[PDB]
Amino acid sequence: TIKVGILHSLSGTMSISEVSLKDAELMAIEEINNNGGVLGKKLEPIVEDGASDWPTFAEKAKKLLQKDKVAVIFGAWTSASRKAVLPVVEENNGLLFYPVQYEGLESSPNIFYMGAAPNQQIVPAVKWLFDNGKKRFYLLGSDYVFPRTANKIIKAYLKYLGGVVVGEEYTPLGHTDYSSVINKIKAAKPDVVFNTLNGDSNVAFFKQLKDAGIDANTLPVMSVSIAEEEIKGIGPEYLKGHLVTWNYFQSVDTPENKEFVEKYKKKYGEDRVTDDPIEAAYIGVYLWAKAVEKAGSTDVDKVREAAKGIEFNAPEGPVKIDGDNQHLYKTVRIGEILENGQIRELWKTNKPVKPDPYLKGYEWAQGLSEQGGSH
Amino acid sequence: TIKVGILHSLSGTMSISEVSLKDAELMAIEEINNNGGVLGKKLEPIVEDGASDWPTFAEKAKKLLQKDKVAVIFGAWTSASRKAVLPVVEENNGLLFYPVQYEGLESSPNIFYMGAAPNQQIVPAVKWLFDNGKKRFYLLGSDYVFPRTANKIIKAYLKYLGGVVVGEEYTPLGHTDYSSVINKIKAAKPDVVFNTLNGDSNVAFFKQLKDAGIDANTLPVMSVSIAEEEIKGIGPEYLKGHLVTWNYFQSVDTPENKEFVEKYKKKYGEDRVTDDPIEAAYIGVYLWAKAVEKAGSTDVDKVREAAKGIEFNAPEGPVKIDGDNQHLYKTVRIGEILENGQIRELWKTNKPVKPDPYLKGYEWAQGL
Ligand SMILES: [Br-]
Repeated sequence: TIKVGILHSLSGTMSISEVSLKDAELMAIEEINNNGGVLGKKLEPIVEDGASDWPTFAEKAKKLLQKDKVAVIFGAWTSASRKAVLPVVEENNGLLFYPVQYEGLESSPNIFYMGAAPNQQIVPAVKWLFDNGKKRFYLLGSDYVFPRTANKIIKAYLKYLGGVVVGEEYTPLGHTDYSSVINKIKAAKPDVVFNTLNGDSNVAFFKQLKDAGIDANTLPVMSVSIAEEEIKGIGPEYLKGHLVTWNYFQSVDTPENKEFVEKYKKKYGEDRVTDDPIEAAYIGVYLWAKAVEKAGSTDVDKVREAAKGIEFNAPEGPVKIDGDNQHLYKTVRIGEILENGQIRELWKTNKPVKPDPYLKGYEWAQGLSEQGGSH
Repeated sequence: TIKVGILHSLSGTMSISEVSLKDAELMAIEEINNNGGVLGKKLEPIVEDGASDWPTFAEKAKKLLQKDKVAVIFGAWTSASRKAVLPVVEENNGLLFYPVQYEGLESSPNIFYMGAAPNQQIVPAVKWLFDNGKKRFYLLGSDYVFPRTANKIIKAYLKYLGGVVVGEEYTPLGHTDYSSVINKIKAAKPDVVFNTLNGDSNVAFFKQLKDAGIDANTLPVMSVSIAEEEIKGIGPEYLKGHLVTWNYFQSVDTPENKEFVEKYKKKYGEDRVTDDPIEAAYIGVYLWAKAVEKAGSTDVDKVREAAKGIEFNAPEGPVKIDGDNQHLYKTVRIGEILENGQIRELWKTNKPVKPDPYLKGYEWAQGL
């Protein structure tokens, strides 16, 4: 067999988000094994709990690479967990397939990024909001590197467009008391809240937000780290009318997505939903396996070379590994949450967008990463 | 902190059943930590994947006890996984809290059994079926020790009652092709199927059973290893009208269960269900913590002594650790599956039943 690692938060504040990623990866593995496996071998998943603990993510990655001798690790969600795994896969010349939207400003040669780069999510989210009258942003997120960097990007883009930030607050991951933040929002009276909270902190915020008398008609919240899965956990009654930006919705009308959702529901239950992180985790297993097949080997250097330019008929639409940076070409979509927790798409790119993690195509994003070179 | 082990199948054919037990144990741990913890320390869970693989369960139990140095392990489902963990906890003098119904005929001093003993599930299931006109049983289960031992018990009891078995078939865990079994069932024309399939084999069987044109009125299926969680995974449209026997349903009307179901849905989502193994997993964390608090130590020998007789107002009703065998006194309930996957209770005992894993109160069970 060919052993593959699965490294996700199965416990802790992030487990609301990451458990269904392990499910999506195992489904793709089961599908590939039933079709004859890879290089004549079956895939054997080694599942490890990251426990929403970034030191634990690092030690588990070291064990999977050095002890279990996996060929690849599928996992991580928070950029804190990814950046904890980054030195491990780089030092061991391992591979991490990372399925979660994030802040960009990174391009490890040992990470394949299946989630949105900022030009494929956060940046067009701001532009669409601005173009639709939202000028005064209130920034709320969790206190770690992704929301801090995301809000750094958002402020620079808002300065370019002509908008302002009238509030900025951070809470530790797993925080549950949002009355103080909500009271500040009530006083500031912003046009929109841009929400970068991650994990089950979102359960507490959106419940306390509605209980405080605020609904989506009075103050829309645009979220980038929750989707259909978390919406079902929080409760669609607390999210109806609020906004998300992703590359994929369960409601996407493609033949590929129709098959994907039925298969996911057939395996895990008719009540189960799919969303963008779930799609990216499923995509990531298929793309890695396709690179191994093309390379004729699980050797990381050979897999890295073969993965350049590989395409996939993904549920969201056509995707492709960008050889420049090991990110994915993805379609951008913005939608509003429906009463049943599904997304009604309001806007999208007419084609997949090339990933641009360092925002090289955005003239206003010059000194954001502070890193030298051509990136 | 006090490290505790969680050892369940988070991958493989058993994960349909066991992942929610990890959710239940983690919720109880969080509740206990928010009430000041245990002996002044918070509980730190170490979650390990058993991978529906009994050799993996044994190795993970060894790591949890020897390297992580946990004070207890909550986990296992299949009697194959429990019996692979059994020698590890005995050799290391560890403790396993095991929350799943099983065949009995076992009483490890290093295992606390929160799921039903056979006198608390399988045995009354047969008697109620027999007393309601089912005389010709067709037995179908997964090919390992629990369904084989359970069917041995069922055959002994049916011979005592005056019933007969007109069929008995086993499929390996994870089996998905039930056309042959269903064809044999169609030819045997049994009164009832007694289902001991475990894991996502149940998904394929019940779907193919309905698509073969067999409804619950024409042929009721009594199951002992699936409940509300698996019913939602399979789809209630295939289970509507079929039967189960447990000690708990989500629909149980007690004040404690109203609180339990509300808290479970509040943490994990309003669509999530509870069932008997989920309750037992939640029960086991609280009962272990109470034994530690009473003993004033996590030392296994002291915890074992303090646990004798400890009560708990469980969502299902009053329970208690039987000092004779470290099993739980539990109420017996039989119910039918509704259109929404919930259970309508048809019958129950008026009081919790003392656990009797060796069936010493049944003279027909002498030679097992
Ligand atoms: Br899990």
